[PDB]
Amino acid sequence: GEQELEGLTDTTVPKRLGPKRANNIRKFFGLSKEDDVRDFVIRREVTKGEKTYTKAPK
RNA sequence: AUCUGGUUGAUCCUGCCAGUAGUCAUAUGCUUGUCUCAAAGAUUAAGCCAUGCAUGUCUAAGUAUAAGCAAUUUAUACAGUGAA
Repeated sequence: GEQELEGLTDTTVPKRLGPKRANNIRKFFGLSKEDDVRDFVIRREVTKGEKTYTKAPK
């Protein structure tokens, strides 16, 4: 409507997982046919102590 | 491959009732030191049941971004192990 809601209209929770199938990635970026996809994959970083690692899907 | 006691004052018979041994055949009574081997809720009620267990499973080789761990390092797709 017109007014705002304190917990329901203000925040934005981000999604948990990007795409995995190769054609299903090119849909998400709108890339063309002749483009390599394996340089266009979302990566997630995680660190315990001082070890910055990288999770990335197969 | 065997027989003995009992009918009459006495004797020969027909005849059955005691006796006598066996049982991987069950209980029961009094006793009971050793080695080996061992059945065991069938009979009566295929009656009733407290609690716990008895069916789950992975290799180099179907699916891992665990906000798992190991970090260890050639590896920017992923590659070690590995819950759900």
